[PDB]
Amino acid sequence: AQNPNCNIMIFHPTKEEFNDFDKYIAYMESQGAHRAGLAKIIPPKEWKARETYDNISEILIATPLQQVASGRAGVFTQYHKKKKAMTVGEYRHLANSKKYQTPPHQNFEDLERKYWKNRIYNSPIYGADISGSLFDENTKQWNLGHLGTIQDLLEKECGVVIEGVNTPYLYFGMWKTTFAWHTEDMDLYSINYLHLGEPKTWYVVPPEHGQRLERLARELFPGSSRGCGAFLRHKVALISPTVLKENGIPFNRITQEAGEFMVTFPYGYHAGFNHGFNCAEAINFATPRWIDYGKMASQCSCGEARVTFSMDAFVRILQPERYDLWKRGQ
Amino acid sequence: AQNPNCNIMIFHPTKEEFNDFDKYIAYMESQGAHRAGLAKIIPPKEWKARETYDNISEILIATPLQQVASGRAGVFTQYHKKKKAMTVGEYRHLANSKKYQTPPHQNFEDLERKYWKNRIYNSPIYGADISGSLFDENTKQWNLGHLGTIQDLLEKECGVVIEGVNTPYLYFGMWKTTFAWHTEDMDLYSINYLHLGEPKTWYVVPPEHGQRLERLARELFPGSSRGCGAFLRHKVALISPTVLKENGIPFNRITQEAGEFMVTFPYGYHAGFNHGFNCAEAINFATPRWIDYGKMASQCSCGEARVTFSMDAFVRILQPERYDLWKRGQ
Ligand SMILES: O=C(CCCc1ccccc1)Nc1cnccc1C(=O)O
Ligand SMILES: O=C(CCCc1ccccc1)Nc1cnccc1C(=O)O
Ligand SMILES: [Fe+2]
Ligand SMILES: [Fe+2]
Ligand SMILES: [Zn+2]
Ligand SMILES: [Zn+2]
Repeated sequence: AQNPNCNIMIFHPTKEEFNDFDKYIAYMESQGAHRAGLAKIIPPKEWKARETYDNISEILIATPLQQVASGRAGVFTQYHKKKKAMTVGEYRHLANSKKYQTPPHQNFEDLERKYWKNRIYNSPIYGADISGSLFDENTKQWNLGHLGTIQDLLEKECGVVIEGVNTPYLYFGMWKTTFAWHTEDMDLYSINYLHLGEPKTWYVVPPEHGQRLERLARELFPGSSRGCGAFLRHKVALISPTVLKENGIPFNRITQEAGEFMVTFPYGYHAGFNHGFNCAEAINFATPRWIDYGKMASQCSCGEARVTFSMDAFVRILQPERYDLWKRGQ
Repeated sequence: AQNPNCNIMIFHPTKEEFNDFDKYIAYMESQGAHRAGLAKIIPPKEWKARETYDNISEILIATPLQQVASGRAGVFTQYHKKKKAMTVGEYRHLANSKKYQTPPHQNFEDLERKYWKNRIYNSPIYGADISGSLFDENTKQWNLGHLGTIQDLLEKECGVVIEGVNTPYLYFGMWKTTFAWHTEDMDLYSINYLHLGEPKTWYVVPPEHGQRLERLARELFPGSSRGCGAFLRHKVALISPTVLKENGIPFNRITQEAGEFMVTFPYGYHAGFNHGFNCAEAINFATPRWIDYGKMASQCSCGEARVTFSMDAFVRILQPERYDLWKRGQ
């Protein structure tokens, strides 16, 4: 068994190795990368996502989300309050303002301490889930807008043609903007490229221990748990590394910097925060190894969790028994 | 299963919890601490090993050992060259001299980098394995000179009375002084208290993965491996964290500071280095759970490894089949 401690692995593909996405994901897994639930990939020195980021101020964030916290410092829920549209130029200026800017800090460790101590007392604004891409059309390797689709993977493995098209999303962040504990829709993989700006810190639980996190979550958020058997799908629940330690939940942490890829693996619970103004791009993907996770994925049928048009087909084909109840749920 | 990632756990016993050594070791293990191979224990704020360290300059280091390296930066062997006796006062002055002092550095991470890059190009002097204790006679808790003996544990578990008496050892360190990869004699536990001075960085492999380290060691030190089936017992072999990563060996690292205890668990391979002038005290101990490790411990019978008077009895009772060949070995 490779990577039995489930450590987060960091990869440095050569230009040649960076030419076949599926092959390299399979290679990473042959080294046990998936057992951590998250891997970092540093692209070849000669590679670039696009020429410059000089002309991105005019992107619209149609619905910025103010992330409002309830609970205690290390155990809280966050709800998203919709705000008026703003351009990325306006957003960046807001992120850099005295009210929202990254505070003085010694290092990543000091900033993490400040995040968990102080996060709940501020309400940062997140420009999340914006359909689009910042990869140059001519970028041929690891272009998140040119990956093979989940629908084609499911067709290749199961011999069934289905509707749907999955495309990338942009995320414009500032200090304290947060992603709550979750696995991907249908326990898919995700790939995240940090285009520019300040770092993003990640926490992850190994897939083999995901049910331990779920059990702790039910204990820590009893109301939410009664409401929905898969409430973590709502992406509202935060639990600090201190609280995870106290409860013996195995986990790992790593900081992603601009120019680096992170891949999350099937059923790898993850959460994190942004250090300051930044922009990331992400998309879900699948491999043959995902199919069995897709079949076993928990579903929110309470109506809260956002269902994409594409997920109908995944549930319909992989989870026919669950399909009706899930459908009437939302 | 507690601590399935085999993370090094840090404990903060209260004064009340610090009153029963065996009980607290058992508690730590009930939380899965042993799976890492190493745990840190921070004593209660009210506890002290002794009043001051003002009067320790007159301790004699009868045989200081100059640690001379051969091999490459990340894979080397060290031999111990005997030097003339010196007092701890003289040793401390040598450790603080321009030739031997800790170099300027940003943090522990920068110093670790410097250690592994530069260790082989210098020959620091180690005052190791000095029989004695710096615990005050009146220190009633976690006094390493007042622990129950291995001989009494073996008697309590196996009903056999044996000769021998195990006592503590002092270690006077300076920058770059090194302990090579090893498990304890008879795969016993050890406890190490850092009395004073600069830190000690530890690396450890989880006991469940010890044979992976051994296999890599045989590959990296082929000559030594041919010479002795348990050559790591010689305590001469160093392998850097970079090399361990490259070869997929699961391991963890932690830095011990003055006033802190480290416990190594049965068959937990460990290695490390001192940051600067310091003084540690250590002793081996046993629990009921050790007996089965004692029975399976590998032995050096090539004559190189130092056998204590006490180990005869352990091998004689726990490994009667191996006893003859081991005895003629040394
Ligand atoms: O889920 C999110 C943003 C939150 C989406 C959401 C949740 C609830 C309500 C509205 C929007 N973001 C990520 C997820 N997984 C990995 C990384 C991120 C990220 O923010 O870079
Ligand atoms: O083994 C040693 C010192 C080397 C003993 C030795 C080896 C070979 C030849 C002479 C002396 N030291 C430790 C072992 N295990 C944990 C910690 C230490 C330590 O130096 O604090
Ligand atoms: Fe995600
Ligand atoms: Fe040791
Ligand atoms: Zn729900
Ligand atoms: Zn030997």
